[PDB]
Amino acid sequence: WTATSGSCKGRCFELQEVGPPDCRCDNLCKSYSSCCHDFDELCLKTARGWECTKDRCGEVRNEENACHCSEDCLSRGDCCTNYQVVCKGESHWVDDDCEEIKVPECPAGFVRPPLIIFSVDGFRASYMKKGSKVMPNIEKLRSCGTHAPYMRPVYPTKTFPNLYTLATGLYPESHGIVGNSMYDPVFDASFHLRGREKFNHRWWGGQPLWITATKQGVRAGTFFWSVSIPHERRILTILQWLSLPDNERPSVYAFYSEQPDFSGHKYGPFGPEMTNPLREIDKTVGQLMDGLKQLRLHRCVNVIFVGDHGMEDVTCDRTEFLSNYLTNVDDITLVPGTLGRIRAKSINNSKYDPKTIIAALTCKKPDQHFKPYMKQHLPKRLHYANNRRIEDIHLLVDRRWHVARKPLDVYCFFQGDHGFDNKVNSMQTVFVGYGPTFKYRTKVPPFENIELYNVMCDLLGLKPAPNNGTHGSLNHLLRTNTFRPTMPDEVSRPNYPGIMYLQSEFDLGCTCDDKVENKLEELNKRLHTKGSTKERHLLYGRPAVLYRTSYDILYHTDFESGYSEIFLMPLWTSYTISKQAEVSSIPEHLTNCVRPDVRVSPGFSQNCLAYKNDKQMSYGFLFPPYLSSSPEAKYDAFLVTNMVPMYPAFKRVWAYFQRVLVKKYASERNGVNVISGPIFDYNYDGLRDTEDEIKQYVEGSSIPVPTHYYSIITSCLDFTQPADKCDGPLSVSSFILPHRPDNDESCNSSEDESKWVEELMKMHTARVRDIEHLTGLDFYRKTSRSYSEILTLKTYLHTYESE
Ligand SMILES: *[C@@H]1O[C@H](CO)[C@@H](O[C@@H]2O[C@H](CO)[C@@H](O[C@@H]3O[C@H](CO[C@H]4O[C@H](CO)[C@@H](O)[C@H](O[C@H]5O[C@H](CO)[C@@H](O)[C@H](O)[C@@H]5O[C@H]5O[C@H](CO)[C@@H](O)[C@H](O)[C@@H]5O)[C@@H]4O)[C@@H](O)[C@H](O[C@H]4O[C@H](CO)[C@@H](O)[C@H](O)[C@@H]4O[C@H]4O[C@H](CO)[C@@H](O)[C@H](O)[C@@H]4O)[C@@H]3O)[C@H](O)[C@H]2NC(C)=O)[C@H](O)[C@H]1NC(C)=O
Ligand SMILES: CC(=O)Nc1ccc(C(=O)CCc2ccc(C(F)(F)F)cc2)cc1N
Ligand SMILES: [Ca+2]
Ligand SMILES: [Cl-]
Ligand code: NA
Ligand SMILES: [Zn+2]
Repeated sequence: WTATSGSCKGRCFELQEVGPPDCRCDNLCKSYSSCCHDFDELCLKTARGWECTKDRCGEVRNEENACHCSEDCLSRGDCCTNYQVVCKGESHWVDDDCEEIKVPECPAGFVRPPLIIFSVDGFRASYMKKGSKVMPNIEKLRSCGTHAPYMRPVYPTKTFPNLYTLATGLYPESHGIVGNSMYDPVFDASFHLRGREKFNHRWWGGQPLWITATKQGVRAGTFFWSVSIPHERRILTILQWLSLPDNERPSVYAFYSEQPDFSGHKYGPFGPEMTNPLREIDKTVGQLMDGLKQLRLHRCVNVIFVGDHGMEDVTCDRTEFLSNYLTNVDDITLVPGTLGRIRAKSINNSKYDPKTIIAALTCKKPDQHFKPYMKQHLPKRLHYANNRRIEDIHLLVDRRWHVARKPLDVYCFFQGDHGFDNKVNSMQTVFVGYGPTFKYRTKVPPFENIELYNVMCDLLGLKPAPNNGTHGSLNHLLRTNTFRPTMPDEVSRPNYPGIMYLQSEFDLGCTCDDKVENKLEELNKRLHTKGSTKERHLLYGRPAVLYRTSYDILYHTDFESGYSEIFLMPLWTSYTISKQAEVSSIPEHLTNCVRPDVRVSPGFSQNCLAYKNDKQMSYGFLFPPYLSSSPEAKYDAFLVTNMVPMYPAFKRVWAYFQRVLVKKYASERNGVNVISGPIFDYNYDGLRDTEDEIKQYVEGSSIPVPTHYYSIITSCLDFTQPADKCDGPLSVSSFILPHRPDNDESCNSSEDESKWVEELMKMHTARVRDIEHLTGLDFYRKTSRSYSEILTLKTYLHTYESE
């Protein structure tokens, strides 16, 4: 119940929420059906529209008007935004030349430059270029401020998951808004775009920017706007708040436009109908900037123009139906559309089986436009698994397509949609920052929206709540207020074992034909085991181990490794392959060769008998024997300390990567440095497992089975310089491949590896930072580069999309 008989007089768009049943006048009272009786009359005036005209100039103040053109409007803070242009001969902001804002130029009583976040729904990245002719205000923000060619949203590329990621710096799996529709089995409650349940605070995790601000004494405008409040009124409200007394005035504000998304769904992303929505959003930007100029704030405020996600061409006829795959379609609930989430229709049905659902959905039709995954098998870059609201069964839908349960669900009302994989070009969205704290006429590389919360905190002088951004990775966007992080302290120092064991101390069940027999070369081989080639193969320093563990550094001619005595295998293996390097075979006499490592105790080694006895599990090597520098050095590659457990199906992937692709990358990139290793993430939280979280071992042994294998592949950004003699910035690409016992993910896997392996690897592209989380390692500790530049490098994702 709401006693709507109270009044909004002098309360329009009040910032503090008054508690039920007293009636509300805040900018979300509509959504709660709780506005006071006179809210429309008082707070949503429209009389005479939104623009001053010549005849209105110097008018007698009529309180009924939507905005004012009387002499008193400036001191009242309620002029129409074009008042100074029409009535006082001023220019529109957009018509002014841009002039660098070197320092904030703020009115007296302003403690800090305010931040205004101008958010646009469905604003695809390419609209910035493609629509530039009809968006002069936005184009000026873009050209004169700091801009990225695009900003990567989070998956699923839907509205609420992205706006809330922008507000919190968190992945959806951590903030809890994992889709526009959700079921939470613990609450036994459903969240929907339309309705009231979504306003319940229990859905919304983390700490959004307005709460961060408020807790730290920085006042916030109320970010959410009811759909029925026109954009002109949203802008006027912001400008009015900006005229409050110092002690009452917010420092952070948000605007939201439901365009161009609204029209994009109807007309497609480049529908001819799309020009008008773009013109109209630009007009709204113009109104804000004119309004700031009137208030003398246009060289004081930091403005962020940011989108949630893009828009793709999608029509009803491009729908896959689960009824064409599953016998038992009525026993499942599907969350449909540009992604699929499947769970049992009834928890009482004990004939429900995820394994049979997955199999019935796997590579069943030749042109199949979705792929099923258990959520833990989704690309780790999506970070889309560690939440009870995410169903175990996920369908990744091809761009341009929908999935639905049955044809009757689809009945064409639409031409655009979004939600697809966040690396898809059509899903990319926009970022521009303009103001004293942003750089002038600066283009920055694409970056992820999870990074922005940190920066918004920087812009406001706030300490960010713990989040998934990498603070300092976006320092290059900023003129001042940079955050100068220090590298994390190494927690575990390595041991550097020498030769401590005789061959006969080992009883590993391994054999090698290596007893094939010199003071010239013997001193030189001793040098290699002591680290004399380490500077060639470990180019950016040893990775730091950021947790408590026991491990050894092992040096070799061709590779260096950090060998874990706890996990019985390397945490990392580092090696450099020059452009000139030659690939060779594993010699016939060495096919099954495994060699005890006389630096490492039998008790801390793997054994070959475990692999013999495990009929599902084989092994591979982290440093590839194919890339040995010489016949003699090749023996090092067969050390038991370079061995890792691999399913035969996975070995197909790994062997092709090592035998074919590493060389190809070294040819293309002018040498590469490779760091490879295992990852254990059995609880799919994106974080390194402890020893007691491992669910699978090589049968009979304490050898833990990796859930994934990573590689970080680094070279010189200036590829005229070889990877091992690089003077400047680095270039990186990485992957986190799932360690799976089948290649069911790759529908073309019965073909030669040249037709499917690299495609798999591309899907599983990763940031170095993703690998850091998954391993507790910190990379690039010793470069000639600034730490902020290295943080940016660590957040880079190589996407393989066209331009
Ligand atoms: C992205 O960045 C984020 C933010 O930094 C990272 O997330 C953090 O990761 C930490 C490790 O997973 C995690 O720390 C745990 O916190 C537990 C207390 O959590 C509450 O308090 C915080 C602080 O205010 C709050 O933010 C939390 O909010 C979560 O839960 C509510 C629902 O109640 C949601 O509204 C919200 O969205 C969020 O959910 C998300 O996280 C939870 C896990 O916390 C998931 O379950 C969800 O799926 C969702 O993703 C909470 O309200 C604390 O209890 C934990 O302590 C256990 O483990 C430590 C190990 O040090 C040990 O000392 C203790 O013994 C303890 O174990 C006991 O409980 C076990 C579980 O029941 C039990 O098995 C044991 O036997 C013990 O009894 C732990 O410290 C931190 O909460 C989150 N923070 C957030 C905001 O998500 C994230 O890792 C980053 N991602 C990547 C890829 O880097
Ligand atoms: C069905 C429905 O309610 N759709 C809506 C969805 C969103 C909104 C908003 O007003 C969002 C405001 C906002 C701006 C910026 C951010 C930031 F900073 F994080 F980027 C976060 C939030 C309003 C409506 N009406
Ligand atoms: Ca884990
Ligand atoms: Cl959804
Ligand atoms: Na296959
Ligand atoms: Zn939409």
